[PDB]
Amino acid sequence: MEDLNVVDSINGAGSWLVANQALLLSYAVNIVAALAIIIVGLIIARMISNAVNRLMISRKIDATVADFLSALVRYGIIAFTLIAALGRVGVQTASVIAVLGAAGLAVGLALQGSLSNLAAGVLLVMFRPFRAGEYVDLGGVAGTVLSVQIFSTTMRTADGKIIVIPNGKIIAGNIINFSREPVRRNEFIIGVAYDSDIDQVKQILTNIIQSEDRILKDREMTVRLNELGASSINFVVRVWSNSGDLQNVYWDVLERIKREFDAAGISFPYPQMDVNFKRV
Amino acid sequence: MEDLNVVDSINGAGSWLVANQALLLSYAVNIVAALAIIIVGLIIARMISNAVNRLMISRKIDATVADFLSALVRYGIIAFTLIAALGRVGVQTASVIAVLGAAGLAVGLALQGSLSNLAAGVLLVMFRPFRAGEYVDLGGVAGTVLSVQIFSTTMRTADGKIIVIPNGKIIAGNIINFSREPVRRNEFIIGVAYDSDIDQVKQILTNIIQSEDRILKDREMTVRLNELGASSINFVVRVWSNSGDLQNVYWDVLERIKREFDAAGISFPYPQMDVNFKRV
Amino acid sequence: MEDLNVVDSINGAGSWLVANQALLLSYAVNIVAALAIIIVGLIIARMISNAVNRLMISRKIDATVADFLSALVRYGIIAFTLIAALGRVGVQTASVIAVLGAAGLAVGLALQGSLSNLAAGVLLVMFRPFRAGEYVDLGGVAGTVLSVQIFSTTMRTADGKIIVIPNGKIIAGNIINFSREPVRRNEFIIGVAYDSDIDQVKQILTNIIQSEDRILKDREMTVRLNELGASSINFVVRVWSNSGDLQNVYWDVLERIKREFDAAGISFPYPQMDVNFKRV
Amino acid sequence: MEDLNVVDSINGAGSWLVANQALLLSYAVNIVAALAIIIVGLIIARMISNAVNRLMISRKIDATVADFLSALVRYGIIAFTLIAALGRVGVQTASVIAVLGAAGLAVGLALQGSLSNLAAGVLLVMFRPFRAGEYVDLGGVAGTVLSVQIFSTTMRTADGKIIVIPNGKIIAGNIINFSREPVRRNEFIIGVAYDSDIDQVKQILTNIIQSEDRILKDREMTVRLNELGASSINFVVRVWSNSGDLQNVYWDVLERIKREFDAAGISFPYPQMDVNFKRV
Amino acid sequence: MEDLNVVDSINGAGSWLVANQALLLSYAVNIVAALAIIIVGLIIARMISNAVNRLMISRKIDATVADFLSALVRYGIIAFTLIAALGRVGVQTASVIAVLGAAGLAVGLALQGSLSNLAAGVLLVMFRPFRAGEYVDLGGVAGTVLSVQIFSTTMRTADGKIIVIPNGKIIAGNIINFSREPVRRNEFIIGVAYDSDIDQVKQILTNIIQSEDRILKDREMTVRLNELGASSINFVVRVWSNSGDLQNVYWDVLERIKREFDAAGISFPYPQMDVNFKRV
Amino acid sequence: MEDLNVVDSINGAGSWLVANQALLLSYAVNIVAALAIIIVGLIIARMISNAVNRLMISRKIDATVADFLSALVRYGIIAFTLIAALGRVGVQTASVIAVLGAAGLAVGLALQGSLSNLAAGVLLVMFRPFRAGEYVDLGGVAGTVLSVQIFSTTMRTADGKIIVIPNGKIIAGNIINFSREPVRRNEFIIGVAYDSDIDQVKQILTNIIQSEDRILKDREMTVRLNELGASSINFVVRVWSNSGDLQNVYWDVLERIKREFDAAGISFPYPQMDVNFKRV
Amino acid sequence: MEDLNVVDSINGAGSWLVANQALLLSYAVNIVAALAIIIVGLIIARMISNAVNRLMISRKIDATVADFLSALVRYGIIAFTLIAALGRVGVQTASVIAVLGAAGLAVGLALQGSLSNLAAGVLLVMFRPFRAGEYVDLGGVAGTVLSVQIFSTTMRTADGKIIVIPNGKIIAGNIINFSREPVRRNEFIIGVAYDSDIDQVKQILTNIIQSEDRILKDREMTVRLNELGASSINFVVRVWSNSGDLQNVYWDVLERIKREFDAAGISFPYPQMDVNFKRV
Repeated sequence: MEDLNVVDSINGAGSWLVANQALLLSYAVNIVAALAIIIVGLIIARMISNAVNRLMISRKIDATVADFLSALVRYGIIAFTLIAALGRVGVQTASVIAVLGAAGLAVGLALQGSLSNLAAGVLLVMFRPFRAGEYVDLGGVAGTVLSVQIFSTTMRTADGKIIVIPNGKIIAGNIINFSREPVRRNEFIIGVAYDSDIDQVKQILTNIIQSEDRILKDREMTVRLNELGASSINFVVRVWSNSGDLQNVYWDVLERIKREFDAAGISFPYPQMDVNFKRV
Repeated sequence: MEDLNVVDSINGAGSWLVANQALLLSYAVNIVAALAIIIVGLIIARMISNAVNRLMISRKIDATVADFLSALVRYGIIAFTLIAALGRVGVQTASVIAVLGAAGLAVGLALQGSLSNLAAGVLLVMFRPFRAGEYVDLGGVAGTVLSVQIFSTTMRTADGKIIVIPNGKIIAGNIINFSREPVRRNEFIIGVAYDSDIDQVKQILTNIIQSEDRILKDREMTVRLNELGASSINFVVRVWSNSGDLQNVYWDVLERIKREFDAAGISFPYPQMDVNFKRV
Repeated sequence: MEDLNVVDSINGAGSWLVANQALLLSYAVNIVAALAIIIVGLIIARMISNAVNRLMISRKIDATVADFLSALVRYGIIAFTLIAALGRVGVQTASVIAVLGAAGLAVGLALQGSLSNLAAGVLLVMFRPFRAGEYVDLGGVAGTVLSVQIFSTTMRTADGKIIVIPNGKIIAGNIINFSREPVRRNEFIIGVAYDSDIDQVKQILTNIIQSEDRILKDREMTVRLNELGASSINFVVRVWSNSGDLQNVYWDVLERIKREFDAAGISFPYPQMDVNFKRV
Repeated sequence: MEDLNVVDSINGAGSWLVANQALLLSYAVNIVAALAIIIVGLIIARMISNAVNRLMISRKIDATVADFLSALVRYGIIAFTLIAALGRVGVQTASVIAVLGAAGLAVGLALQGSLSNLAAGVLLVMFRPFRAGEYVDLGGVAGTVLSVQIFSTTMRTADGKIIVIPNGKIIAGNIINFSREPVRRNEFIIGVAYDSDIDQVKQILTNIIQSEDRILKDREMTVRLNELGASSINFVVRVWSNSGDLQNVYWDVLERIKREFDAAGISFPYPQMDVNFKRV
Repeated sequence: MEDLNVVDSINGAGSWLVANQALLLSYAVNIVAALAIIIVGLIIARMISNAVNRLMISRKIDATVADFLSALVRYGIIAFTLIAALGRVGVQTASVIAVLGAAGLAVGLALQGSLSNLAAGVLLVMFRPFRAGEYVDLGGVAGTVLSVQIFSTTMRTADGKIIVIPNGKIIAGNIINFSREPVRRNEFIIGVAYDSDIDQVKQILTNIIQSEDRILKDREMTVRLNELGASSINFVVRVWSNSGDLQNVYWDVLERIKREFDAAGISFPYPQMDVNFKRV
Repeated sequence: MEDLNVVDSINGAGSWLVANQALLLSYAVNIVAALAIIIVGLIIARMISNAVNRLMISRKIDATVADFLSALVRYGIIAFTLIAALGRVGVQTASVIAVLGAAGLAVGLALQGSLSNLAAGVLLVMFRPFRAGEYVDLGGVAGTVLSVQIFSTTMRTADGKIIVIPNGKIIAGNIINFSREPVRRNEFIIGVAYDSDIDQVKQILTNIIQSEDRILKDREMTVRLNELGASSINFVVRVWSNSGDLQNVYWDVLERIKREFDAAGISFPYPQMDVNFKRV
Repeated sequence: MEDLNVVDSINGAGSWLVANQALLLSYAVNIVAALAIIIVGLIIARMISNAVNRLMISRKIDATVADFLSALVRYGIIAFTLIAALGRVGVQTASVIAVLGAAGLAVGLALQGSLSNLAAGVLLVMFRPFRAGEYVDLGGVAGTVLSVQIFSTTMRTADGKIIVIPNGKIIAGNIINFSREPVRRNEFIIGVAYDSDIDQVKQILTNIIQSEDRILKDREMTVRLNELGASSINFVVRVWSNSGDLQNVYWDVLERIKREFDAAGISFPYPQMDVNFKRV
């Protein structure tokens, strides 16, 4: 062979070229493939890193982070190409794979919580437990909805204050809808002197509630002496009425009661402390 | 060989074609297989991405998310095909596998909590601890059930307000059924002047409870002086009666008591503060 | 060879059939094995998906979920067969393996909590800390046991209300048994005027407890002035008696005491507020 | 060759038997080895599944769970044998490995908490912070030990009520030993009229504590006016004495004090509310 | 061959050189490649470890940690090169890979929480729920924003005190914006003698609110007797007005009220305790 | 060949021995190596399982757990040897590896918490924030140190009660050292009649603190009227003094004050409730 | 061949040496390489285990743990060498790798929390939110900084007590700086008789604040009647002034006020309880 007398000495006279052509050429094929892969990945990364910016800038963005992210991802893709080259030549990169995988796991964990809100949003969207037009509470947070979307929900307070809350939080909690039900019960409590007649007061109260229309006479209308306290005996009342008027009626009756009790001669006592007196 | 004098020079005269036909053809078989795999996966992904939409739109859906998800999954399947190609040509994609696996782990973690509710629902369904017709409490949340399903349960409040709660939450908590048991005990407490006779009051109370039918005379009927306070000595009473009438009887007895005590001459005192008086 | 002049042209005249028969046949063996595996797995999955239903329907089930689960698992098994085929032809499915493994991890995490209750149940069963016939508390939840099983335990309340609680929860908590011990101590507190004689009261109390049989005279019977308050001086008492009668005796003594104190001339004072008086 | 003219046609006349005997026989060796492995594993699993029962039934067990577990583990071992067979023939089972590994991870997580108690038990055993004969508190749970073992510890309450608590819980908490120390301090508080002489009271108290033997005169004996309140001025006292008698002495001194103060003419006042009076 | 008679004895006369040239040379190629890789990685690490410092020192830094980190990362890169060498010679380093991967996982977990704040910052930035110029509360922390960035946010307190809070914390919480809404409601409560006329007071209050301009007459203006207390009957009032003036008006009205009530003859009573008097 | 006419028939006359000697012998080498590995591992495990006991029994141990652990680890090592054998013959044990790895992960998780205390101990040891001779608090747990070691720390209470707390717990918490600082401030509060002269009292207090030596006149000595209270006006005082005498001086001054105030004619009032009186 | 007639019988006459020289020599090369690796690793571990001690002892250390750690790490490195040997001979050690990796994961988890403090320290160092010279609070822990470093931070209390807190804890919390801002607002509250003139008091207060210089007349100076209270009507005041003098001025004004009010004839009332009197 011309291999090892022109470009090399006659090393053992053991001409390797024709004997091991495939072997010696395997390295070369590996090498060429590698470098080609490299350059193509490079140009691709450049193009794409600018292209994503091209597409995103139309949408709402910030420039600094846009640039930072595009450049960083570009660099990472590059790294990918590199490891592939190393693998082709026959180097052990499993360690590199391991470390980068650990990094991916760590970042996934870091963002997990945020991601959960995404999940929550999707879920509630398909389920539609409540809608923006509706008025509800999400647990300690009452007020009307304004909008609901990607990661957070937007609702207004009775005072008007706007509040925002993440989706992941709310789904975990319990939920209450008032809009979905038209009618609701109402409750009242009263306290009076022990002497006073329970029957008189009872029928009085009755006459009042009779007087009202908005009440649901169909539905029950309970009036009892609930329980006994230390200062006053305490009555309870129950009614049903449409959600819309619930508050108003709630106020109205109370005024009525006050007027009617004084007319009746009844009284609501003050805290009563009894004493025994001795001089010393 | 005709290999390296027509399409190539006489490179070492070492005709490789017949010598390494299998070797040189291995690349080609890899290549063709790869590209074929690619295109088939592509058309499949297209078809399926539209087909899932076809099937789902019949069901309740939102268009934006439907499109988003279908397109995204389509793209992902595509990616799968790509990596397979790279593998056939003989590139090291283990890093890619690692990163995508980390991503899958992260997303699974993010949605884990939601998924738990699914599990809870299935479990309770087969176990059937409670049923929609029944009235129960799930811990701080009393009211009647309305429905129970995929991830959440629906029940009504005594006031009527509708509430919803995730399944995963409830299973963790303790559970209480009232429907399942027909009868329940009841309790009462009373407070009186120290002077008053305990025997008189005792037999009085007794006579009352005797008077009632709904009480379970079979079952015990305890009446004791529970303990002594700072203002009044305090009695306790116990009874049993069917769940349905429990509340009513509870009210009835109290009225009786009030009437009977005044007849007896007994009195419930007010808070009593004793004093010693000196002028200065 | 007849290979490449009948079914093919004379491509390099390099007849491959006899030269590479094993090689060219390897693909075929792979292929046939694959498809065979496929079909067998398919029929198996069909049979088994119906068979599990056959077996389970005898037991308590719901039809919708039964069908859903059987079909889903059927489909999954199918998928298994598919990947095996792909592997035989020589495709890289490690990515698929990775993603499905991530999914399995996620679901395991989701159900982990529920599973913990299983573990708890098994544990308590072999340990037998308490038994259904017995009466205990599990921390804030007192009442008698009714039954204990797979994931949850069932006990009754003193009021009769039935309650259910998951096994995983209880094992974590502390546990208290009353049935296992026959006898228990009891405690009492008293408050009196500062003027009153401690020795008189002491011997009185003593005489009372002497009067009782159910008390364990063998065991200690402590009677001290525990400590001094702002309104009265406060005594304490201790006794021992069998669990069964514990409550009754507890009540009995108190009645005795009241009677005996008035006979003694002692008194339990009311809250005493001293004053100094000046006119302005 | 006799291969492909007797049992087969003259397919390409390319007699494969002698040419590829090793190759064609490799399949067979794989196959035979596989099936043999299968059957042996089967019989082994049967024997062992019954053998474990044989051994365990001697110990405390429940039959249902014993059977369930033995059968389940038997089945699992079987599955192992199966996958090995599949591997020998040359099928890709890595997916199966992955899923079963995910399952193992999930179950380990589920039982982790329980297992922690095991760890705790071992630890405390070698460390021996406290012993069964001793009396201690583990944080909110005071009472004497009864026994300590595998996963839980057993102690008695002062009232006698038996309580059980898991080992994992306690090790986490703080721990307090009374037995290990023979002597302890004691504290007292007092409140008196502002007018009264502090020196008189001081020396009085002193004389008392002098009177006692059980007190450790060697150790300090502090007596100060701790601080000033709104109703009275408040004294503090400190002493040391052996654990055993600690309670008794604590009571004794108090009686002494009461007697001695009345003799002294001192008094403990009641809550004093001053007033200004005007008529309207 | 000249192999084993010059440099070695005639070991079995089985000249290995020409027979196994490729085999024996494989080791050598491995070896040379390895060492070359080593040295290049070394020089690279040196250069880069200094280069990063060169670049970072321009930015705000601390020298000690800068040096520490640069040196440590340098060393780690070195380690990478080493394992690659070991792999080429044909040693099993999978254990090393495993341990270092476990370490990476641990560190990722340790820093996860901090990293979460990064995520939060990015998210809020693109979402822009609130802006620095605006005044808001983040839950228990009210005050005006100053700046928001990488991991933390900076806002000022009403008192002026500067406060800082991590981003990860806030995103989790609920959020409230006042700037975004121009107008808000306001509330008031009042308490008066039971005797006093509700109509008189009502119209008075009305006249006041009429008097004000800043109030939104368009919007509702509620005036009711909210509920009844133990000492005074209690009124409520509601209004709407721009955020900017909200506080001022809130104060103004109150002054008005005080003046007007005394003019009216109304009075706000003090806590009223009723008594019954007996001498003993 | 003599292979298949003596010990076998003339199967295809295709004598395999000389043709495939290496192949057929590979199995044998695998087999012999395997069994040898087995037996050696066995004897090793026996020896070592007894040897560890030999070494440990000298140290403090319990016999039951010693035996249990030694036997269990012995068995596990055995298992290792087994899997290696299976691997040599050419069986797929990756599943076994997976399951045992899952088990190791689970146990590591279970013991993690305990292990954390180890870490804490090491850390504090090198850091030496506090030392046994010193007196400190670790958050809600004040008292003097006794000893600190492997997993827990030991300190004494002021009352003398011994307490133990795990290391992992404390490091998490905040830490407070009193020994490390020689001097500390002190605070006092007072309340008096509004009429009384602030200047007189001020100079009085001043004269007192002047009277004391132990006070650090160098350091500030603040005396102000902190705030005006409800029943009385309230003064504050500040001083500095060595830790050792801090308590004593704190008491001393108070006595002084009491004496001096009565001399001054000042008084500390009682809670003052004003009234308005009307007969009905 | 001389192989199997001198050192062995004529086994099948199938001389293996020259036929399979490479094969039979492969074992040997594996073996020699292995043992060499072993011994070198051993000597290295010895040297290094002593060398680390040599280097560390200069720094602050404890001997027992130093020795323990050095020996343990030495042993572990040894183990590494061992597994490599086993791998070369061709044994399956993947199980060993798995278990040791699980152990590494467990230990990383155990120390994770501690490590987090490291991260926190680094972060705060580069960010420099606060500096040692400055005075701040970290949430419930106010006092001046002393030093900040590796894992913990050191600050002094107003009382002087030294406190230490881990870095990981603080970063999580919210942070407050007083040093960074020069000026701060101040607040005051007052309560007076309802009769008293608001205008008089208002202008009085005004005159006072006018009197002061340190106040920022530029900045607002609010004086309103905040709200009407129960026993008294309650005023509020606001001011701004430099941090340094904030406390002093805060005290000064109060003294002024007291003096000026008595001069004005105003009074701060005591709690006023009204009564109604009847004899029985």
